[PDB]
Formats: sequence, structure tokens, C-alpha cells
Amino acid sequence: GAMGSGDTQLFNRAVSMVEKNKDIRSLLQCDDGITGKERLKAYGELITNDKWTRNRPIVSTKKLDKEGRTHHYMRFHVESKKKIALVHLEAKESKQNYQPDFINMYVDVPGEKRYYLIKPKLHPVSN
Repeated sequence: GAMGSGDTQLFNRAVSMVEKNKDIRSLLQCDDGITGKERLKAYGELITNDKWTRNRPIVSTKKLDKEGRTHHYMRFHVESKKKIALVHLEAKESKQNYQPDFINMYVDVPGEKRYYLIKPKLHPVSN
């Protein structure tokens, strides 16, 4: 396990960006010092069903699609200062690149508009 640390890597890489993104932090109510300094947490789908295998734990649904790129569809949940948030990242593995390319990545926070940390190629160049 964890040998395919891509999800593991991406989780940390994805989570770091979302945790530290001001926009997301604002969504996450990440105002440190508001009531002392509060703690954030990040993990895959929590109690969704039973225990660990529930829905989407910290994983990327590895698909080696027609693209010729491994597709990383990864979601994880985080605890904000005041809310519990869900983070969804779509990455693709180039070929021999160190990390997969991030196509899209966004944060789902209850009561907050889904924030797109990373914008997918929504329009084909022209738009």
C-alpha cells in the first residue's frame, strides 16, 4: 500500500493548496486568532457508510483512459475551523512526469459555493 503514493502525494499536494488558499480559507472560515488558533483536519470520506472503505477515501480513481494519461479523480474531506469540507481533485498522469497534471480541483464546503482551486480546460483554447 501507499506505494502508488500518487494519491498520497496528491492528497497532500491538493490539501495543502486548498487549506492555504485564501478563497478556500475564507470558505473554511480559516480565521486563525478569531478564537485562538483553530485546527484544520483532512482525510478521505469519513463515516459515509461504515468505516474506511465507505465512498471515496483518500484515493484517485486511477483510470488509464483513451487519453494516454492516468486520470486521477480524487476527493477528500477536511475539517475547517467552523465547517467540514470536501475537496475534489482531477489530475492526470502525464507519462514519466514526477507528479500527475492537475486538470481541475475544487472544494465542496456546506453552505459555500463550490470553489475551484484549479480550473479544468473548460473551453478548447478558444472561448
